[PDB]
Amino acid sequence: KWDYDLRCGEYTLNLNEKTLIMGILNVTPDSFSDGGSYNEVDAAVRHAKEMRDEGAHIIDIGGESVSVEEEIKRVVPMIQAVSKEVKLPISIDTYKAEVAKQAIEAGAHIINDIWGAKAEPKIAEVAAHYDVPIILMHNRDNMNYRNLMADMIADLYDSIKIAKDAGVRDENIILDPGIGFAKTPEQNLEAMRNLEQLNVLGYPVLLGTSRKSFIGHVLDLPVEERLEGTGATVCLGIEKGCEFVRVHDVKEMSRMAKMMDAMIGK
Amino acid sequence: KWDYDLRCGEYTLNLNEKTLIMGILNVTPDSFSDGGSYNEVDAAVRHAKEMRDEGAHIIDIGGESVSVEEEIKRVVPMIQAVSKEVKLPISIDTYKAEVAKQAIEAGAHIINDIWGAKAEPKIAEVAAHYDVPIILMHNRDNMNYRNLMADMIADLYDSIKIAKDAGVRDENIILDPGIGFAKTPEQNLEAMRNLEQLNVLGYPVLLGTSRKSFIGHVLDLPVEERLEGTGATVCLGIEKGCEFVRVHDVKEMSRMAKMMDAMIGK
Ligand SMILES: Nc1nc2ncc(COP(=O)(O)OP(=O)(O)O)nc2c(=O)[nH]1
Ligand SMILES: Nc1nc2ncc(COP(=O)(O)OP(=O)(O)O)nc2c(=O)[nH]1
Repeated sequence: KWDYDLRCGEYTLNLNEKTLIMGILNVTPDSFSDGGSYNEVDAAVRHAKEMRDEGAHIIDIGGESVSVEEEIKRVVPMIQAVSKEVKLPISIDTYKAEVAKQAIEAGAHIINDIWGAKAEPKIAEVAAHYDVPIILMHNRDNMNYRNLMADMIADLYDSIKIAKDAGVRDENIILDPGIGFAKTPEQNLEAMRNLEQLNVLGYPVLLGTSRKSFIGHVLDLPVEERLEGTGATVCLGIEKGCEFVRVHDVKEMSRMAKMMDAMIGK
Repeated sequence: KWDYDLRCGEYTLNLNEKTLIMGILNVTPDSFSDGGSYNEVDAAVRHAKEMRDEGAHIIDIGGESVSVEEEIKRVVPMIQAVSKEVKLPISIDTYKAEVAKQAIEAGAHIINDIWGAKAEPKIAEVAAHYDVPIILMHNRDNMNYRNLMADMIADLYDSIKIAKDAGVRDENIILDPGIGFAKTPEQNLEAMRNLEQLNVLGYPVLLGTSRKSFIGHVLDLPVEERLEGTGATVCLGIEKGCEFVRVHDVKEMSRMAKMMDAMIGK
C-alpha cells in the first residue's frame, strides 16, 4: 500500500507493517536554569527510555506548552542527550524555522509543525535543505468553517503548496488533522468521524488526540482520566487509515494499536 | 435507525442512543454448597452493584465456565438476589431450555444462548412463551469453513429460523458473531474485520470478545493483561454497528464505548 518508507537518516520507518507510535516527551523545565541542566535532561532521557521500552517508534520533543533563543537552549540539550542515549527517531515540536534548524543540527530527524508551515514558511526551506520528513498540522486562527472537512483539506493543501514550493518532496510530507486546534468540541468529533477523507490527499496521516479537552467534554473527566477516551480515538483513527498516533500513554496505546492492526489486517 | 426498543418486562433498552454494555457476572461457586449460600450470592450481588455503578446496562449471569438440576440451584438464587437488589435487566447465560425457563421465573429478562437454539431448540419455545429477547450466538462443533463470513451468516440464519418457527418475534432476536467459538485465532480476527456484514440480517448485534484468547494470541499477554486488547475490539465492533458489548471491565469499556458513540454520532 505505501510504496516507500519514511527515510529518517540513520532510522527508517515502514508505513505498512504497523501503526507507528509517536511518544510525547515530558519536558518539565527547571526553574533556576537556561536549559541544559542535569535534572531536566535526565528526566527527559529517562522518560524517552521508558517510552522506547513501552513500544514508541518516535520520540516527539517540545520547548513550549516563549523567546526563540530561550526555546533553543531548552530543547537542544534534550535532543542531544536523547538522540545519543535512545535509538529512535526524534521529531522536533516547533513552528519556528530557527528552532527547527538547530534541533536537526542537534540530532532531530523530523519536523513537527502545528502551524503547517504557515507561521514560518522558511521552516519548509529548512525541511527541504536537511531533507527531512515534516508534519503539516491543520491549524488556523479562527473556527469559522463553511464545511469543516472541505476547509481542513483546503487548508492542508495550502500547507502542502508551501512545503513543495520550498522544495519539500512528497515522501517527506505527513499530514495531521490538528484535532484540538481551531475547533469546537463538536467540530473535533466531526473531524474524527470523517478522518478517512484526508486520505484522498495521498499522504501519510498522523493523529494527535492524546488526553485532549474534547475527550473531557464528552466523558466529563479531567486530563488524567482520559486514557479510555484517548484509546477510542486512536482506534477509530487507525480504522480510518492513520499511519501514526501521537500519545502520552505509550504502553497502553501501543497495545491498542497493535490489536487494531491485527484486526484491520495491517 | 432502530424503529423499536428492546422490551424487557419492567426495563426498556433503547438501541439508538448508546452502545449498551452487558456486564459479565462473577459467579465463583462455594465448594461445600449446592447453591444459594451467602458468600456466593453476596459476592455476586456486590459485583452486580459495582458493574451497575460503572455503567453496565445488563447483567449477564452464568452457571458454568455440569448437570441441569445442579446448574439451576446455582443460578436461580443469584438471579433472585441480583434482580431484587440491582435495577437492571438480567440475561441468563444458558443453552438449556429448563435452565432458561427457571431463570426467567426467577427474574431473568433475556436469554443468552451460546448455541443459538441449536443445542436445545425448545429454548426458543421458552423464549417465545415468556416473550423475551434471546441472543443467538454463532457456534458450531467444527472450524471447517468454506467462506467464514458467508457460513457464519448462514449458520446464524439457521438459528433465526428455529427461533421464528417456535414463535419468536423479530424484535426479540439479537445476533452475536460468537468470537472465540469454533474459530481459529486468524478466523476470529477475520470476523472482527468483517463484522459489519452481520448487519444485513436486520437484527441488533451483540459482540463478546472480553479478554478472550485471540487477544492473547495477538498481544502475547495473559487473560488479566487484555484490557487494551479488549478495548480495541469493542471500538472496532462499535464502529461496525454493534448495539451491545459483553465485557468484564465495565468501567473502562463503558468509557470507550461512550467516546466511540460520540465520535460515530450514535
Ligand atoms: N503533529 C502534532 N503536534 C502536536 N503538538 C502538540 C499538540 C497538543 O499539545 P498540548 O496539548 O499542549 O500538549 P501535548 O503536546 O502533551 O499534547 N498536538 C499535536 C498534534 O495533535 N499533532
Ligand atoms: N452472547 C454471548 N455469550 C457468551 N457467553 C460466554 C462467552 C465466553 O465465555 P468464557 O470465556 O467462558 O467466560 P466469560 O463468560 O467471562 O467470557 N462469550 C459469549 C459471547 O461472546 N456472547
